[PDB]
Amino acid sequence: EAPDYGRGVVIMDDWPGYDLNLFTYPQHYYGDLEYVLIPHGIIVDRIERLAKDIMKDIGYSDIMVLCVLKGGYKFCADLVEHLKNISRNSDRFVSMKVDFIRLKMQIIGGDDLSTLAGKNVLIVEDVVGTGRTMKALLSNIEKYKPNMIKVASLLVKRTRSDGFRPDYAGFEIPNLFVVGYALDYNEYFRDLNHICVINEHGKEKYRV
Amino acid sequence: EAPDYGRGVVIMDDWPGYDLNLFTYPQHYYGDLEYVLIPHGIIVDRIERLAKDIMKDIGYSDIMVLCVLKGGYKFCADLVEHLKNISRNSDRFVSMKVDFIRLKMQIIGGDDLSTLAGKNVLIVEDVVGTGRTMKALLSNIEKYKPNMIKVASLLVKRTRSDGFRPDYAGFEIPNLFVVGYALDYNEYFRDLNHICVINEHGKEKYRV
Amino acid sequence: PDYGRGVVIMDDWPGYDLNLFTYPQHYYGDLEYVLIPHGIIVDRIERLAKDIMKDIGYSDIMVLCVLKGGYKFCADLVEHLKNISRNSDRFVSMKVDFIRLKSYRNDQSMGEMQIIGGDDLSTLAGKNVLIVEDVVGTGRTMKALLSNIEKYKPNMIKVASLLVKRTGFRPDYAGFEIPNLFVVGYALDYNEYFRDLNHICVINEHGKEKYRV
Amino acid sequence: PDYGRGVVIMDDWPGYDLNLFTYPQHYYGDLEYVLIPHGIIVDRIERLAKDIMKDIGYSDIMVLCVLKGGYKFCADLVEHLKNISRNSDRFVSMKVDFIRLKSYRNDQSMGEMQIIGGDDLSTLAGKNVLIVEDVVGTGRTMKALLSNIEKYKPNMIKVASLLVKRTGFRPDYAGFEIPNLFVVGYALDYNEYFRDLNHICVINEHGKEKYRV
Ligand SMILES: Nc1nc2c(ncn2[C@@H]2O[C@H](COP(=O)(O)O)[C@@H](O)[C@H]2O)c(=O)[nH]1
Ligand SMILES: Nc1nc2c(ncn2[C@@H]2O[C@H](COP(=O)(O)O)[C@@H](O)[C@H]2O)c(=O)[nH]1
Ligand SMILES: Nc1nc2c(ncn2[C@@H]2O[C@H](COP(=O)(O)O)[C@@H](O)[C@H]2O)c(=O)[nH]1
Ligand SMILES: Nc1nc2c(ncn2[C@@H]2O[C@H](COP(=O)(O)O)[C@@H](O)[C@H]2O)c(=O)[nH]1
Ligand SMILES: [Ca+2]
Ligand SMILES: [Ca+2]
Ligand SMILES: [Ca+2]
Ligand SMILES: [Ca+2]
Ligand SMILES: [Ca+2]
Ligand SMILES: [Ca+2]
Ligand SMILES: [Ca+2]
Ligand SMILES: [Ca+2]
Repeated sequence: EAPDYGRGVVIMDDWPGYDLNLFTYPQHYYGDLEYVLIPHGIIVDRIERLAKDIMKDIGYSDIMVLCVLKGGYKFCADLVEHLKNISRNSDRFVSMKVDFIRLKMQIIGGDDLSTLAGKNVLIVEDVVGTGRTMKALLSNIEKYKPNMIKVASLLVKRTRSDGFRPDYAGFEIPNLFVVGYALDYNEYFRDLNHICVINEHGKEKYRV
Repeated sequence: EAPDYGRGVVIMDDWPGYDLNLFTYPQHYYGDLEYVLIPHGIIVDRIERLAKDIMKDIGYSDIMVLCVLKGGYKFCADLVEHLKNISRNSDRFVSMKVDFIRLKMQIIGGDDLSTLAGKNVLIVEDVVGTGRTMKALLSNIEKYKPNMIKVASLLVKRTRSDGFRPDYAGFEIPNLFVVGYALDYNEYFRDLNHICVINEHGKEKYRV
Repeated sequence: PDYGRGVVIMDDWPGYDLNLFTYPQHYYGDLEYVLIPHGIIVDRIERLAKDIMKDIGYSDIMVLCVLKGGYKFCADLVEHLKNISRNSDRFVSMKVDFIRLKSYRNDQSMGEMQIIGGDDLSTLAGKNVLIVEDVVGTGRTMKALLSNIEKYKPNMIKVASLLVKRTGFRPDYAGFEIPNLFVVGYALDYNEYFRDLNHICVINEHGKEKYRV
Repeated sequence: PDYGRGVVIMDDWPGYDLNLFTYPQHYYGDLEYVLIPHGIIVDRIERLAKDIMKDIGYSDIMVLCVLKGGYKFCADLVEHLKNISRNSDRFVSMKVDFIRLKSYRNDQSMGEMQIIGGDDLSTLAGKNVLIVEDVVGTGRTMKALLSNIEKYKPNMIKVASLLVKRTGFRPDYAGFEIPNLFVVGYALDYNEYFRDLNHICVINEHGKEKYRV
């Protein structure tokens, strides 16, 4: 069968990744990372395609971007930049507003979400693991009666049968733990450019 | 006298700005903007210098970046990228953590700010007008006893004698109202790339 | 008003202070001020690309880069055209070529121009040609090049120049209209120096002497 | 292990599916798959620049771009070197030149190489030269170029090549070590097409026929 492109870029279980010594990375993490799972540049290239897909699907009306902090911030900043790039340099434009929330399910911060009523909402999230977080978030947002909700997740783990399938998925990754590109381990590694797998040394060094 | 470079790039009262027809911008704002005050690219060039200055001053230890949402998000994303660029491509590196707050003074969202105790905090803000907001914020953050607090503001208006002087200031602008580069008018114009002065048509079109 | 002139930089433009920006450390003390920051050049190129795509989209174009000074403007203009072509419903299919110009006088004092490098320019017959150049001064260089290319019977020739001096030749696409000053940076040189400078700048007397031939 | 080989792309590398990325619409249906996405090329160039700065920082270098295929790798490598030079305490002072190579056989079947364009290469005497090239195949081109430059007595010559094929010549700086396949994109061409393609790709049989000479 032809691929299901809705899965995003498929990173296989036997993917060895890229060797950190061949790329640049924050020097304070020297010795703390095992390998590069997804280089920064491939993330940006993939986001270019997602932005084009999103514009096709929901560019016909205003978009309310809802960033899921903190891990979503880089994917949201870059995705928004790509959408902006289209709205100014092509024939196709979309008015965007942006908001930011943190999840505890309690939603922390953000505007009064009654402002979402009748609007097209694009949730921007870092990674789907079990899918429980996204299912709960959708259930909470749906109560404000937006016109539609789309979920973009940079990463989706391959696991279970009760997963969550985002509308826009960057990469489908093995069921392992990832950091970088704003994703953290105990608040560290958000400043790392590439998505990486930490090594055992890093796991202990940054342990709480 | 030689210039006070702490003022940042000085945009004079008689600055005519740049004509929108010579640049790109979100097409949904066609007819809604008067002129470009500060092109996107000059903002990025200035941030490059600020990042270098910040690394000189406080790169010697970990930096806790505190983004003042929503208007600070683009300046914070770009400033962080420039700091990251230094931490990976030069000889000088700094570990950064990031957090996000909204101001109401109540601080909305963010981590437990007791985690700021004994740390070096870099507040990242969009624009200083009267300076009241930054003075109040500093007074609130100081109560958690960080080791030091630095304030980066992209813009500072030239006004009063009781102003606030940020540690890092991008541009000193005339005392007028600005949007773009995440700065809004009634939630609009955050997706505009350049910092602009809205025209009378835009003021009415987007009025609440 | 006349947008064909591009961004107008006025004679009393004081420019930007180097101390507020980053620049090559090896040129500290050689430059007087920034005439045009790197970032505004990129912003302006974005619009030139959009303008070019409006005029010649859905066609094949041969981009002809005038080395050496044109290389940075050409690389960036081409990237912006590529951007539109993959991210919008308009494209240009691009080929690229590179030429260097050497102007001289013959035995009766007639100006001649040798075109160095490049493909066999007979390959331009019936093609759409976009010349990409750094700066128009007197305009003599672009007038000579145009007549050289025109003899191969291209379908059309358009000229993009990053800078045009106020003193003439009018390019189809002009980034900035600048005072009549010698400028360097963004690949533009003084005696092969300063091409690695990011911002378009004016050099001081120390820089003029230090890098003199 | 041997990091001098660069990023190793294996023979059973399936590449990336074009349908998951953006690319020039005019090439839809001409390409089989993405061998190396644009973004990983940029990431790798970042590290090559850092490596080069470690080896030759605080010195003057002449960057020698091998046109046409080298232009994109050279523009981007140079931008990354410029980045370090203004944002760190190490710099290289750079000049740039451009050459095109034409290989032929003489009347006794000896391989010759004409160097087209460029400065008078006598100006390389005592200089540090960084050659920037797109791809090493058999290595014959780089061996010929090196011996041509060496006769002008430069202080040193280093070679950066974006791609090196497994089949030899070993550049000082190599981006990626690739299977022995014909590749295009990132300025690399097939019969002058595909230079405007963003990603390094392998073309299909339709593309091979359509753009044949
Ligand atoms: N940084 C990081 N966050 C993760 C990872 N896996 C899941 N998360 C985050 O953990 C939370 C739980 O995910 P869930 O299992 O509900 O899909 C979500 O906020 C998700 O984004 C991971 O590997 N790294
Ligand atoms: N978007 C936008 N925000 C502004 C402008 N001037 C001040 N602000 C914001 O208004 C608040 C009040 O500023 P203050 O007068 O206390 O310095 C701060 O959040 C400041 O960033 C402006 O011109 N545009
Ligand atoms: N680097 C540099 N080149 C210039 C400047 N002015 C003119 N040129 C170059 O000098 C040559 C002669 O320009 P023309 O007078 O024929 O327009 C052209 O190649 C033009 O691009 C300048 O200020 N700086
Ligand atoms: N566009 C393209 N050029 C190639 C490829 N392989 C080799 N070349 C170019 O072909 C010429 C001969 O390579 P050589 O065999 O001498 O290493 C060189 O200019 C080299 O850069 C390829 O796969 N694609
Ligand atoms: Ca999350
Ligand atoms: Ca987390
Ligand atoms: Ca503010
Ligand atoms: Ca506001
Ligand atoms: Ca020229
Ligand atoms: Ca010159
Ligand atoms: Ca070659
Ligand atoms: Ca070729």
